[PDB]
Amino acid sequence: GRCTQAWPPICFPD
Repeated sequence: GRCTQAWPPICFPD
């Protein structure tokens, strides 16, 4: 679910 607003494009599985 969690994710990064800025780069790099890092998105978590949650």
